[PDB]
Amino acid sequence: MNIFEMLRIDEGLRLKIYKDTEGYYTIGIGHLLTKSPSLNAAKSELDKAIGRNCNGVITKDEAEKLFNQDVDAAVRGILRNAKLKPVYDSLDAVRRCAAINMVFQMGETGVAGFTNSLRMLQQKRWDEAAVNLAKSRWYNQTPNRAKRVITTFRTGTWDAYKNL
Ligand SMILES: Cc1ccc(I)cc1
Ligand SMILES: [Ca+2]
Repeated sequence: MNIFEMLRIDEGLRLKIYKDTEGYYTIGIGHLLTKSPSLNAAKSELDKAIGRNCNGVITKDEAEKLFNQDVDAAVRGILRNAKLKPVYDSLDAVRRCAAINMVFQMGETGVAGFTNSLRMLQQKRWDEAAVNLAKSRWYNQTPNRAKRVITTFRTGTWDAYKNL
């Protein structure tokens, strides 16, 4: 597929504010609104993001536009990061999608502990990288999604997403 199809499978689509797997207010195709426990704070973030008063509900077009912005922000964060860019540029197109997927889910700060995984990926030691990537809170907390992403890094194919 492509990064949009991959993340749409992993994140789903919901048009009303929901909570992600960590309990944080989210909307659309996995768009984090806030880590605050305040629903009103999440609603304010939503209105700011969409540019109108939504009271917690968006259209599919709005969800898809937010998603495009979020994917682009993940790519640009990789390209501006001196640690991530060299690894990203060493990867083929399918594995670059796996990298964007992780940055979309965890952000640049969430991936900061993956330094050894990043080195193994740049060295193209795929099985070793796959084992190392699984030794993570990420894998333990979202194992099905992590297994799909790890299989993508291990094989360089879309097999985990076609199988699903
Ligand atoms: C975990 C991870 C972070 C950034 C890249 I580029 C690849 C893998
Ligand atoms: Ca999961």
